[PDB]
Amino acid sequence: GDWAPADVQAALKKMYPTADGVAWSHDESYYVADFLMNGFDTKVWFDGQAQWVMQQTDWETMDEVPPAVYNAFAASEYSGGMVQNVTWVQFPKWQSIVAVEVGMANLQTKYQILFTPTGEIIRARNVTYTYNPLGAATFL
Repeated sequence: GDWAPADVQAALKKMYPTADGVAWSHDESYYVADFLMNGFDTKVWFDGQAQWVMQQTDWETMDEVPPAVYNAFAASEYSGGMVQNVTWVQFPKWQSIVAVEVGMANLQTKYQILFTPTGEIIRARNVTYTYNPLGAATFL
């Protein structure tokens, strides 16, 4: 039926038997489940074959990142900004990523910086005019 097919809903319930209050959306080629896990917003992307391809945990603050990531962020140019989002991005077959979004002193400008868990910067982008910067197009 609507929003998410039965096998996708079943695949989420298998990963997370206690997930509830789920909100489903569509993100290009994927179904996205949004739900709470232990008080953290969690999103899981499923393809048409009900295989999970990304998960994001909304950490909200730098409090949750590895020290190496905190230190690397603090040492970077981007530390002059206000941290507006911190996301732990996981994948079934690739290394995890800490995605940090900052807003700069003069307001409109937003950057997204992708760190490995040991604090190496792998990519940074001006996302000011990007609609869904943590969406599938960024990572998949």
